[PDB]
Amino acid sequence: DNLLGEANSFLEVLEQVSHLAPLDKPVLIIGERGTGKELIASRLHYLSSRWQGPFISLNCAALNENLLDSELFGHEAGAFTGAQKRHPGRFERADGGTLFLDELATAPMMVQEKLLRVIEYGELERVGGSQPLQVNVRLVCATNADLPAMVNEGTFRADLLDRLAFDVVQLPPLRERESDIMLMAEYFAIQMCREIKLPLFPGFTERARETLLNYRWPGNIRELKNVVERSVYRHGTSDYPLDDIIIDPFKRR
DNA sequence: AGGGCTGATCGTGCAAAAGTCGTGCCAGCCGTCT
Ligand SMILES: Nc1ncnc2c1ncn2[C@@H]1O[C@H](COP(=O)(O)OP(=O)(O)O)[C@@H](O)[C@H]1O
Ligand SMILES: [Mg+2]
Repeated sequence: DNLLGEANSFLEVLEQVSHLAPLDKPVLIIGERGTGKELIASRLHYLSSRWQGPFISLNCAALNENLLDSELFGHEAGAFTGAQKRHPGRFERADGGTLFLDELATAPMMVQEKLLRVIEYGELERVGGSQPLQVNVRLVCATNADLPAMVNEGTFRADLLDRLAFDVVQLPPLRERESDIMLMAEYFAIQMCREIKLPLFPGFTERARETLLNYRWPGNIRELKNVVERSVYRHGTSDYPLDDIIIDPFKRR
């Protein structure tokens, strides 16, 4: 329920991912719009020997301070003013374990070439402490597929990405998943009802279930969660079965 | 019974005002030649 039940093909892929988890090889990952490819990564990291090691996942390419790539390894403060440099860094935080990337999609072509070169050769040096790169323990990249690079060539510098052919993982649509979708929805509903402290599950008309099934699920299980939330809030009661399920909060009446 | 406040610990720069040096150069004088 709170874990990744996953479809049958998704189950086989999950087995493959849990296996590749011990493989600390650098990776680039792809999940759907609202599939949630992160939880499988956490399950793998637990399955990886890097489970004990730190697994700092990239913070969506956040742009705090001017260190930027030197945010990967920087200094804290001059001794005369403040505190010691104390060797704190971003590329260093994921120490002894996994290292996950996020919001890799948003980048332009220049930083794309930079990342490609870092893959080719990586060094970490900071005014404050730091430690040698070229380790990148259990490295894995994610969220790049949200914005494709060089799809028709051009865009970001993904020619090297074509050259850099470390293994990748696709993402089938939720509509194409054909898993226990109603079961996952029920699990989410029960979790919400507990969170909502609801009297009980009011129920759902199987006709309502089939009607809600008439949807592309563009946000995948995230779309499922949002639609369930809207449908339940519309129900707002535990009395009678939900003959209504939320198509879209954007509408009129 | 409730608040405050405390300080364990927090080091290799450089700038501020100020001077001092570079450099010349103007006033006087006496050796001189007038
Ligand atoms: N098979 C699954 N097992 C557990 N949780 C899931 C599953 N599929 C989707 N989810 C949920 O969907 C949400 C998607 O969130 P997010 O990670 O932003 O999606 P994406 O990775 O597509 O951006 C996650 O919070 C996750 O809890
Ligand atoms: Mg996401």
